[PDB]
Amino acid sequence: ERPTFYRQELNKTIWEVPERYQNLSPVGSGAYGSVCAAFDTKTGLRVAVKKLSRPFQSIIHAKRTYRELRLLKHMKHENVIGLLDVFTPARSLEEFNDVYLVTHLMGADLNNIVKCQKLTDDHVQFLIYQILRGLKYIHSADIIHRDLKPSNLAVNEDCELKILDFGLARHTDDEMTGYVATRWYRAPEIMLNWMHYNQTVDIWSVGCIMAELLTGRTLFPGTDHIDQLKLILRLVGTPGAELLKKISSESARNYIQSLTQMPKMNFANVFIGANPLAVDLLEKMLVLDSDKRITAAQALAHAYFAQYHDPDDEPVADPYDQSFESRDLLIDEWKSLTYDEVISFVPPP
Ligand SMILES: Cc1nnc(-c2ccc(C)c(-c3ccc(C(=O)Nc4cccc(C#N)c4)cc3)c2)o1
Repeated sequence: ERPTFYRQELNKTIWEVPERYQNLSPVGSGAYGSVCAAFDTKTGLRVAVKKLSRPFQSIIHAKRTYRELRLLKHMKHENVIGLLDVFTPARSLEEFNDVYLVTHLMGADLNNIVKCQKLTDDHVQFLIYQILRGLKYIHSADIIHRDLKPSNLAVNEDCELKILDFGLARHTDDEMTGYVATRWYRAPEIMLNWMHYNQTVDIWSVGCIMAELLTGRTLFPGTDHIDQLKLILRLVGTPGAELLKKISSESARNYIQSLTQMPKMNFANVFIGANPLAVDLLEKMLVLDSDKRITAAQALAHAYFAQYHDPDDEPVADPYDQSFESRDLLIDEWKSLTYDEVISFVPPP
């Protein structure tokens, strides 16, 4: 049953959405798509509506649109962005050219929180608990966020948290250059392309975020990739032979070996006054060798979270088939796959 759609121009972009969505108001714009806040009269929810930008413009864009839609349709967890609705005004595959994604409206991110509020140790426990709870879920489906930073973590007035803006495409080189938050939370192996990276890249970002919640300050605010690596090695120590061997990039390996060796610092002397259990956890997250970092499931059982940990309420995700990542398809094939996923969507309760 096709709802009735209505048309409006919001910032020289035409929005064609079902009647249920009212009071559309531009809230953001990028190469990803334009975003509007709206009121969903059907559910009574304040929602964010994203209009994808030229979703089927190239093979790469079509595959990306399919990827984003597949990912959002899968994620069903309190601490992870989920999909309330997806629609298109198209009546057939032949006229299908726009995809609109509907989610909860977020308002505030953790960037806003860290800047404008005093976070007690109890707040840090709760906020980091939820991130790890969501990441246990995401990682259980072999999904890596890759881009966790405070601006990608929405927090409501009750300090309730959702993970959003999954890394879906390489940032440009320019975007990662210089004194920029876009790089400060990245694991060094991914920042410098040391090796085939894994899901603990996300645990590294959690360590950086947790530290910032505790001190109110960026942990590794490098002025460039190399300055940042130096900030990192100063804290955690220069790599040993065992990690060196795992750096498959001969060039990177040769560079790190040029550095004066440095021991890991005392974290109690960096995080002065912090809960000793918070310090212990940071030590387990901020490990250079990604093989040896604590995982999300392991971290949830750490004594730091004794107050919030409930092993019966830390769910894993349904299996997630990402074999499409391996296919080279034509635009029209990606578009048809995307169409199927739009028309098969079932809203949550
Ligand atoms: C991959 C992937 N990971 N997340 C997505 C995704 C998809 C759709 C939406 C709508 C969103 C999304 C959800 C919420 C918001 C949001 O509430 N933005 C915002 C920003 C600033 C102010 C206001 C307000 N009022 C609202 C923006 C975007 C994210 O895709």
